[PDB]
Amino acid sequence: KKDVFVPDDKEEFVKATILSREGGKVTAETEHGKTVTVKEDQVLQQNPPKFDKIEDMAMLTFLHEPAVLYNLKERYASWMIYTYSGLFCVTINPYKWLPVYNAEVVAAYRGKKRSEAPPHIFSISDNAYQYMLTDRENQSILITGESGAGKTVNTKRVIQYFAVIAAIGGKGTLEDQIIQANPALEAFGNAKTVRNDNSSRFGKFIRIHFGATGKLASADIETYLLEKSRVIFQLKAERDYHIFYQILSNKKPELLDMLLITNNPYDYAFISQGETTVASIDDAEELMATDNAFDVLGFTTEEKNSMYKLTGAIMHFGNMKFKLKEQAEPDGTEEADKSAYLMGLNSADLLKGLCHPRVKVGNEYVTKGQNVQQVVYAKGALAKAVYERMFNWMVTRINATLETKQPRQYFIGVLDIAGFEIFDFNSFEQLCINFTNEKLQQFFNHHMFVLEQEEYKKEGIEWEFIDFGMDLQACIDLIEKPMGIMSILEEECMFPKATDMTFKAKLFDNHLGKSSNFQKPRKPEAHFSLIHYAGTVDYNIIGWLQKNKDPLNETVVDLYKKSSLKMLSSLFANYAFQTVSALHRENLNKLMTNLRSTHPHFVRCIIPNETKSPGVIDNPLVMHQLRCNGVLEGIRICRKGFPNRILYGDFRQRYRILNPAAIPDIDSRKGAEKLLGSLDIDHNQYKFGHTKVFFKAGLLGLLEEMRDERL
Ligand SMILES: Nc1ncnc2c1ncn2[C@@H]1O[C@H](COP(=O)(O)OP(=O)(O)O)[C@@H](O)[C@H]1O
Ligand SMILES: CC(C)n1c(=O)cc(N[C@@H](C)c2ccccc2)[nH]c1=O
Ligand code: BEF
Ligand SMILES: [Mg+2]
Repeated sequence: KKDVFVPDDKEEFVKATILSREGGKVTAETEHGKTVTVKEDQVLQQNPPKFDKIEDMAMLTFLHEPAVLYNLKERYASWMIYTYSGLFCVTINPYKWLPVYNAEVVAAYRGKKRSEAPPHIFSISDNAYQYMLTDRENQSILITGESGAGKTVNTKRVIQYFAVIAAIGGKGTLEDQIIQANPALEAFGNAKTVRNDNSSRFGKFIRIHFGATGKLASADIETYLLEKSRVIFQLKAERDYHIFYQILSNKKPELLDMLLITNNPYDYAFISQGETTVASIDDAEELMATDNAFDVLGFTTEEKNSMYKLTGAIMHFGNMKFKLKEQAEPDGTEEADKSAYLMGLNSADLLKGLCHPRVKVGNEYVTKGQNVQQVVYAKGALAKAVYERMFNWMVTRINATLETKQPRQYFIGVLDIAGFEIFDFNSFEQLCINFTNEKLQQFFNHHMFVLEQEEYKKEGIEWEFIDFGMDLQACIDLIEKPMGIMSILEEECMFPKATDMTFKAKLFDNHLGKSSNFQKPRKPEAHFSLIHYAGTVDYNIIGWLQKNKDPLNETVVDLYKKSSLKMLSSLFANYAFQTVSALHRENLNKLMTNLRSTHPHFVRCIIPNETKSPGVIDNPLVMHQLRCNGVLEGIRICRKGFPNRILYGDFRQRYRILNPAAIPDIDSRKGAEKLLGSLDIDHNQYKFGHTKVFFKAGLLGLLEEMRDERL
């Protein structure tokens, strides 16, 4: 009828009222008072007022782009930040504290079925918990979104839910320790970028282990590729890792005296290239939270002091000056003395190793010369290696405490990756980050559209394959397959004559005008652009070969191994071959095969605007996120297909109480048929497969309401 949506240049779609029709064209008055003429096929129907702010968009009469965008916008305007989209959930960043995560709320969500409670991260957490115990299988909570969308907040809320549930049924309980793992990792692995004041600069997969009846038993954390480069480098509107500024806050004066540092971040080259303060962050308060987290995780005084000392030694390492008399020599030794003292090394030995590294000639050696540029590069590389290895030690140390030896049967794994991002300058680390996001989107596409339809086919369910246009194989292959971007980088690696420009020429010769997703770029200079699922990203390739090989001055690595500071010697103990991109690809492939053995639960976080503004929706930004995430198609397959299915044996066991008189039937399929036929249900909402009974969206929920009533 008259109530419609029409396309708009600024807001994507607006509400309108049809005034007239003629020659395949429609004349309509918009909500913003504009009288518009558009083609008939561009006109989409508004859902009835009874579907306003609906909790599950799979139940809408009209399913289209503005129906979804407006339903989400209307819910958001009422601070209802979660919405169901078929079997998965969508969430929109509120950018403000809401009273939706308290203990009375966690208690009320316990054991609630999806429909009898509003959409929430606690209900996603609870539903995964109910499938885990009923099916006896591992679960995964996969939280997607761009940098700043709310992945980390939603991850911390999943952890909070299970720890508070366990609280009802080192220097703290397991529950208290799982909660403290995030503050500790965040001080060292998170930082202020343009898109997020607390950007996660590493990915993580947290496994929460449970016993047979659901008691919280243990936890483990796996982290992925930390952005090492931030330790020594910052762009204009960004900060180094939180920890540097947390220490400098002077909230612990003993720390400043122990690290031989001043209170000013601008006195330290490595950490003051961009911004040093953030309005939303109290670094003094954050230092306390970090220090307390180490205590709760049972770190010793010696373990905490060593992490502090190494952080402080990295600060002094950046202040080491070199000059000429092409051979470099130290331009002072004060900063070198401070570093060596904190690192349990000899100052004069360290400077000698930096200016004159050795090249191995069998069981003999030849001294190599270093210009100032070579020394400052090597000094930067060592600082990054100390930091990343210290970060890895901390993860290992947290895992030792989280390991209880209490009984385990299943887990719920929560994945919180570094989000898709676009800066003014995008380097190797942005490619690594964006590639992970593309892979995570393809895992969603494969589960929702490929495996789903293949399941119907192998089960003998009458089905016509639907091409949903959700397939990222072309861009993924461009980055990861042989002769792709990383394969070319890896091959240009271990070529003594290779340079950034030979690497660039090989990229261009193989893919420019040949690979659809590879383009020439358009403000800092860029070398190539990549058409990712979430946008076109301009990449600068300077330093990628050195970043991928990751060479270290092995003369000073040897000194690290002989350090009187136990932590430093342990960090470089096993030091000895794979490139960082080859290891990243390997770890990513391993993650994806492991996730395939779990029941996934997708949570799609959406950033509402670019200005951290609470309650304001940037319509093209929100629509773009919904489009590249496959939200509409994900809902279509839930409406069109059979989202629920149960093995005949499990079906007759669980739903016999619904009508025991109907099955007083040896064969479970015969049993399932007669049981279902005897019930007051639409006998078209279910289909019989070879091994499972398939259900239309909503029938499982109804069967479950009916069972909860008989119990
Ligand atoms: N559901 C939420 N409730 C309140 N604030 C939130 C929520 N989600 C995100 N935020 C805010 O947005 C910021 C960025 O979110 P975050 O989880 O760090 O993003 P991501 O990990 O996806 O990059 C947070 O620091 C917080 O201020
Ligand atoms: C999402 C889907 C493939 N699915 C189901 O559609 C039903 C499952 N099991 C039944 C037995 C169940 C009923 C009520 C609560 C938990 C599990 N498992 C499933 O994984
Ligand atoms: F910046 Be968020 F951690 F993706
Ligand atoms: Mg994060």
